[PDB]
Amino acid sequence: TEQVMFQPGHIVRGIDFTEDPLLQGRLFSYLDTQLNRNGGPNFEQLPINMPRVPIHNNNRDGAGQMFIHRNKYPYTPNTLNSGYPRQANQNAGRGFFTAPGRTASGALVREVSPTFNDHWSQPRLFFNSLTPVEQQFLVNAMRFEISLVKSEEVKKNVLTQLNRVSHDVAVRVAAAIGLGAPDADDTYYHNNKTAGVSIVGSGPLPTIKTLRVGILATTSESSALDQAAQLRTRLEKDGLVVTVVAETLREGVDQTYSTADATGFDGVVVVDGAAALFSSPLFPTGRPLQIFVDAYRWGKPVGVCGGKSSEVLDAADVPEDGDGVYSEESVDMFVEEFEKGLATFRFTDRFALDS
Amino acid sequence: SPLAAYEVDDSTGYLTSDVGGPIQDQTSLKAGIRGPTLLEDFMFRQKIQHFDHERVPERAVHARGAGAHGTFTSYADWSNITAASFLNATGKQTPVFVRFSTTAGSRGSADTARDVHGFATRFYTDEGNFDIVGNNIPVFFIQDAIQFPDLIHSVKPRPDNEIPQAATAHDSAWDFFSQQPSTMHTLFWAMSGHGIPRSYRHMDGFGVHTFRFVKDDGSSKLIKWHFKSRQGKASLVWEEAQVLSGKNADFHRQDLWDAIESGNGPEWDVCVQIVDESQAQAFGFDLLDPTKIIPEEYAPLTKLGLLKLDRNPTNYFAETEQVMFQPGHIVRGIDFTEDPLLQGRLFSYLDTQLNRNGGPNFEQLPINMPRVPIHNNNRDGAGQMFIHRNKYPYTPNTLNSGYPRQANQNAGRGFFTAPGRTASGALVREVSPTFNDHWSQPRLFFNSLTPVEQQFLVNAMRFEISLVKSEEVKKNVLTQLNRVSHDVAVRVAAAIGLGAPDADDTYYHNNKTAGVSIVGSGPLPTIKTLRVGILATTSESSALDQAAQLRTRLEKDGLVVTVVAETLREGVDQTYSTADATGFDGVVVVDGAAALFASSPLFPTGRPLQIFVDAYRWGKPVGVCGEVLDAADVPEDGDGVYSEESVDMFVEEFEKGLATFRFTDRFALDS
Amino acid sequence: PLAAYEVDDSTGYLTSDVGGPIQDQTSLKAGIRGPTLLEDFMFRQKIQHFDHERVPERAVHARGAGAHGTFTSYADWSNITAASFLNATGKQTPVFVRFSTTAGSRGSADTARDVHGFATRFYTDEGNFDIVGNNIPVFFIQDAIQFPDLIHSVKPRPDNEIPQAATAHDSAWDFFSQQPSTMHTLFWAMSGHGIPRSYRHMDGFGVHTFRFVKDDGSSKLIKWHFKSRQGKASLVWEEAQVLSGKNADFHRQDLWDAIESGNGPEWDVCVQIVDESQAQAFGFDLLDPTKIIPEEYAPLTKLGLLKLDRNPTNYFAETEQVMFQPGHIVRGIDFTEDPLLQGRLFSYLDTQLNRNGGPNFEQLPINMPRVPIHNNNRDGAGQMFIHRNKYPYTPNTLNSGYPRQANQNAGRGFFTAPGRTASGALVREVSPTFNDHWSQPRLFFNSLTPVEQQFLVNAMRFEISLVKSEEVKKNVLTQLNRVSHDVAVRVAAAIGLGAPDADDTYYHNNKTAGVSIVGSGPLPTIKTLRVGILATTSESSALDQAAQLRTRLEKDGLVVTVVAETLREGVDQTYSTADATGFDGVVVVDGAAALFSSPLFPTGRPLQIFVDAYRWGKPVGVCGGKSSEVLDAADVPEDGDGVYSEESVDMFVEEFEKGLATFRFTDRFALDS
Ligand code: HDD
Ligand code: HDD
Ligand SMILES: [Ca+2]
Ligand SMILES: [Ca+2]
Ligand SMILES: [Ca+2]
Ligand SMILES: [Ca+2]
Ligand SMILES: [Ca+2]
Ligand SMILES: [Ca+2]
Repeated sequence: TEQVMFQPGHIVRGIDFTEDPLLQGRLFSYLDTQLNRNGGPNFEQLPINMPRVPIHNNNRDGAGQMFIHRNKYPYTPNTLNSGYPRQANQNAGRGFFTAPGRTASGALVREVSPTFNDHWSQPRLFFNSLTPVEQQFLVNAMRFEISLVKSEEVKKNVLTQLNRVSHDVAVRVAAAIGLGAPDADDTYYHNNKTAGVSIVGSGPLPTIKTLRVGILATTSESSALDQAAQLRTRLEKDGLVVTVVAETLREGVDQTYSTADATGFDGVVVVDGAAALFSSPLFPTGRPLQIFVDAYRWGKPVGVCGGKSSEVLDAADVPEDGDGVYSEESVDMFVEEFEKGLATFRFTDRFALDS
Repeated sequence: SPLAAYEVDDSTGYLTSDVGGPIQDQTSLKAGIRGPTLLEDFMFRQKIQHFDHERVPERAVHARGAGAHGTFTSYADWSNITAASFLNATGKQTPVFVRFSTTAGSRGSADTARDVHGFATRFYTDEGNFDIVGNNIPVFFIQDAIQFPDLIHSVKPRPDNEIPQAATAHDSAWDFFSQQPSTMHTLFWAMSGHGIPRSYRHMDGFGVHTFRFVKDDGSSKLIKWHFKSRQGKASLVWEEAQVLSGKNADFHRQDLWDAIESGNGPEWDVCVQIVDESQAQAFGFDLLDPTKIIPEEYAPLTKLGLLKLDRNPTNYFAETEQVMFQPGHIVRGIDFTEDPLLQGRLFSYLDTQLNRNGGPNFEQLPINMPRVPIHNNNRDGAGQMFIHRNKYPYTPNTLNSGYPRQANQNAGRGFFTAPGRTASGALVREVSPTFNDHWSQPRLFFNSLTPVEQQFLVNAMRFEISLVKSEEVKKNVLTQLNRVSHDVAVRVAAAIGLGAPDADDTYYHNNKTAGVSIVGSGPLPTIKTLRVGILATTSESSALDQAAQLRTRLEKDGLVVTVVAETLREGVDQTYSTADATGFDGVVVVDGAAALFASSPLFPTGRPLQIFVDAYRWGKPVGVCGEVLDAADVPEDGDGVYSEESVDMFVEEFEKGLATFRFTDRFALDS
Repeated sequence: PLAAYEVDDSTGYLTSDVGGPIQDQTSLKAGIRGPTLLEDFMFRQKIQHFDHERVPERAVHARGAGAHGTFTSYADWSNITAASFLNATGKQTPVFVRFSTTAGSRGSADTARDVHGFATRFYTDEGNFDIVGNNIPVFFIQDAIQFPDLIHSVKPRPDNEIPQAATAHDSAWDFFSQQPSTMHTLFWAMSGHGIPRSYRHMDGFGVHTFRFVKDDGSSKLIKWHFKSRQGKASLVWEEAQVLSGKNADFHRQDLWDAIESGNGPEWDVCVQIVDESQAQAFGFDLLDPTKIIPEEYAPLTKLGLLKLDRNPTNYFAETEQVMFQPGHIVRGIDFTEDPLLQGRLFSYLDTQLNRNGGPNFEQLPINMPRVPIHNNNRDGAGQMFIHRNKYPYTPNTLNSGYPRQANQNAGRGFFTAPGRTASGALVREVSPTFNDHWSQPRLFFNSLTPVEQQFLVNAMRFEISLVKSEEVKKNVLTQLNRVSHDVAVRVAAAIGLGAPDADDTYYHNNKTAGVSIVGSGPLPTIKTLRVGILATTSESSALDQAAQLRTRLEKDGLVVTVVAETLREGVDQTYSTADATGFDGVVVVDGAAALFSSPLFPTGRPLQIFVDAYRWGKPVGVCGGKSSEVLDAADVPEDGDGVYSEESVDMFVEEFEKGLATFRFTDRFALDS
């Protein structure tokens, strides 16, 4: 991993570049920068960088040279090595070749093409294509970052640009930073949308295998560990990664509350045998409940398995009828419902919207 | 062998990038047929980036040198004197790589500079790589490694103008020698024919330092390494070496390359002098002092095994340029001594490879790899070529079951420090008083040379010191030379028009030692590979006839024969224009060519005669086969001058001349 | 000039690099005969430094030497270029120049046969401007992508790394014969231009066509020619070979000494100027770096004077570390679409990463500009600057928009010539306008004198006779034959092959001025030329004669060496260290006639110095009146051109100095019939 040295210049017959001026300059950078990383010119000889076919060329020497070349006439044209290696091109040896229809014409210029000039219509196309809660998240990310910018001039300049994409975005961001948005400039505004760029609107996940389920349990109650064990069996059958959490480790418990956090799980289930937990020298005050509350606040499916849910759900201020909130006595029924919630992935109804 | 696995064959196939994509590399990609080159031309940039980065720093010393592969074969099971595995059975073979070199010149400097020469040998043993990084001279200039940059700055070019290349013939070098009297012993060696050996194959190798051989029972003895040439000892003469430097800067590397290709790979007996620990100061000097030899009269040589070089490298850069020797590459059964020069070398050779390689994984280069598995917790670093499977690379561990396990005297055939070694006393930056005699051994050496050999050494000093500008440095030089020998100080002073200081007999003596003289070492034990230049003409069918008959008689005896004429044709190897006496160990004129020795657009005026005269002047066997001796002012009754009409009689005499190698009666001596 | 970076060590106690006073002569040991301690930081810092002194040699032109100087403009050149260093009569700009061979490594000999570098940095008031040129005005190849092929072929064979600093081997001649573009440069390299007498006696050429660009945007096509004020002069091959052994440092020593003696070398910096419309008007393509513009079509314009007059203080820091780039360009100059130049622009920025080990190589003193730097380049290994601006991005408001963009209309920016265009397909194809590889090599050959043509034939005979492959030798003859049938026959004769039948497609009888060395007339100055006076200590009168001659010769700025058997007052060198390659002329004092055996020098040495000097074409003579003993022993005719015999010291010197200006007496060399 550390030594792999990628290059867009690693191209093969059948593919070619275009005159995108960002691409064009990348071709230079990635060959040059490996000299810095490797400290020498033979970086293509590192195992991870070697090809899976023979190499025939007249590159020689350099620090770290791992090959012993037999050909003592490494120049072209030669007769003393019978003209080998042979030149490869479109018509011989499956050579790389530049697409032969490509041309250039005109002055040699350090000028930007005016065809590149619209910087704002596509940002607006993207923004239009997000769902309402998704738009809020994006606005909230800009509110977070721009609020940390100390320069009032920079913040003003940021609103001028945002406003060219969307007046509404500029207004909503402006609100968090106590500035006024500039007046609407509609040159690049439009209502068009495009498919396939929204995350929130891309539907339930097509698989839940590998998703993480934290089962919050206790060692106080033999019944809580038995519930956790039955739940584990039923959930592992479906390829979910189960972590049972309790105050201390023992057979069948994976993690202590001291080390557990909601960020470690895609869904959180409390076994009702553990209801009393929801102070110890064994974990920070309020840790078990905090894991559940965090999971709920962040949009994750959450539930209580065993039949008695109101004590846990009330302590967490989580409504029993909420979408992505589950309560069943039946392990089988619980898992069926909960797995739908894992595919939904995020319950976006739990997030406030600008009015 | 790690080397075979890394060989790359390019005798067939289409050109590819370094990642296997077929490409071309002859024309840049351009915007139009007369347009500017495009940045998107990855074929151009990958090829030119490689070229731009081909060079690595040359070695800080011994930058000029050449290498070969071979084998070392043990003569015996040496368990009685060392635990070393490569020496533990009669007939045991270990692959070797040797690099020979000069010391001061940069990597493109001439082979035939006057200098100390390196002789570095790696044994790829079955218990790890073992290097003996030696020189052709058994003693070194300085007594403490911390002084190495002082010595080297002083002999390398002056740092304002970088003049002169590959030469001690300048003020700074003689200033250092004259201020630092430890230098005298090596200076005397370097000013003798040992400074200008005939080839890498005609010199010995020495470890220089006292080392230890350590047995499995923990006991130790003190040793010196001496690699003894089976080709014999031979030198150039200085005027010849100077011309050779210009005519063929590659003379020694070519000589070695050719000897191997012709099935005449050079051989050395690897030997040691072995003495007891109790004898560290028994011989009148301290065995920790790298400026002293053990005279062979006090400790004879034991022959351990045969070193033979018999395969040239495939890629000089990959193998010769990249080989990274270290005296730290040591194996169980060998230990260090407290020689302060050796002690500091241990640090320098591990560090300097970082400069050369540009990263820490230099031991992974094929030429540096061992021939046994590597098990350790060294990780990462630029240019990491391994993928380690052990994800717990720390000791002590349980998560990898405690592997790799520690090796030591009693486990895993570990290296161990000789357990009889101790240290005692204050922590000091002081020189031992036992190191103080800087002059008796230089005198011993000088006493052991033949009279004309002594004359050559005097003349080398006369040559160099006459090029020192500073009158003060020259006077300081004579002061030191005088402490070795009043006669040397007098004779050198005569050349520079200064007066030698009065005799100071503190360190004068008349003792001699065997095995250090080149001239005195007798005729060469073999003449195979030696070079005979036959000077012929195309203007005579007789001349090319006589040449061809000689060629048959000389070639079946293993000699390398070059027939020289005005222009090339069948049977002619070299034109007069490219020929020079430095190219031959003996020169023969066929009498059918006599008119050439009396102008041509095909070679410089007087070239044929000059070859013959130079060869004579430089002491080589010379002869006419069939006025040539008159034209050359060469006495027909001179030793090593041959004149016969019989082809077989000429060759028999001439080949005795080749064994004698140099006819030293042709050189004037001081009265 | 770089005074600000100098470190003086003429006084003081030894310190570490962090200024702690220390010693550095004895290691710290556990006991007087004990092992060395790891805690000895004095030892480790000194040895670590030494262990890391070396840097990679340049990939080409590794062997070279440099000096500082000044360029002075002769006019305000505003009417043809916006270049600031050229904008006023007498305007001065500091320079640094490095001269070099091309193929050999560090330590190889100065007097190898090779193309030579002549790289000049102008530290101008609008940025560093480098002209990275050679002593030969044409290059071997037509596209930069071929450079590694050319260089691999001429450098040592990569199995054994033989031979050093030489094109005399199979691979080089294989390449030349398979790549016929190489013919023009090859003919230059095989002439005396491959073995110049010194860096001061050769010219410098930019090789490529460049552009001069006026402030109004208009451009003209130019070629740079730096014309030596010392004259042109070469060695003879046989002399070059001996000198390579006797003094590998000959060119660097010559330059160093000329500067120290107040004889710093000079060149007129010139250009040929032509219109954009004349790119294909001269019967070849100006984008083709294998072609010259004959001076009969475009005369030289003298822009200013380049004089080198100060030697470096530290060779490594200054000469070894100087990192030239043709991308060091200034407003008023632009590139052309020469495909060899085009690729160079990439190579010289990249290769300094290898040499320097990191990206801040422009910070080394020798590479720094003499104006302020304002940019957003940051960090990198060895960063010496402490940048104040904490907003190094454009566009910014937080640093008020600085640094400001510079361009044609603001801030005296560099700008690409605005009349330049490109058209057509993206192609890896060679222009057919580049296809004539042979007519200009013939033009060059035709322009040499007869003995000069012989010398070039003899260089080829020498090198090609060392090529082992009979297929390569035949292919070589094929190519030489396309330039000249006569060249091919004469070369063939030495290698015992037959030349192929004449192929007259490219044959012609045109000549051009200014390329011949032999034909360039006597040297305009003899200052710095070397005269060896061969004398003896046997006769106090020979020393007297030598002293008199010295006084008379030194008065005219010649460097005089008196040689005798042994050193004493008045004697500079002994016979043992003397050689004819050390002198431009040789005089024997007639009191020393007897020397023409000793333990003090090799047999025949005094005579050999004289005979060598004669056979290599140098002025030689005997001063005093008794000359026949010496001249007869040397087989030198008393009536020979360049052979002097006079009793009168004054008269001897007058005649001898005319001979030093003639420099070489070419009538001593045999010619093919
Ligand atoms: C403390 C510094 C120091 C000292 C005192 C010595 N050397 Fe050393 N030597 C080096 C520091 C060094 C080095 C800088 O580390 C080199 C440069 C390249 C390398 O691998 O190590 C080296 C290279 C080197 C080579 C070249 C190996 C090769 O061919 O690649 C030989 C033969 C020697 N040395 C031999 C000796 C001998 C016989 C010494 C005295 C007994 C000696 N050196 C003292
Ligand atoms: C595309 C590769 C390439 C090509 C086609 C050339 N060169 Fe170059 N040259 C280099 C790649 C290079 C280099 C590898 O980048 C060097 C090595 C060290 C350096 O700084 O640049 C260099 C060094 C170098 C030096 C040494 C500068 C110094 O003293 O430090 C000179 C004088 C030249 N070159 C001159 C030329 C001329 C007159 C050329 C043809 C017109 C030429 N080069 C073509
Ligand atoms: Ca000096
Ligand atoms: Ca000798
Ligand atoms: Ca590095
Ligand atoms: Ca070759
Ligand atoms: Ca000439
Ligand atoms: Ca521009």
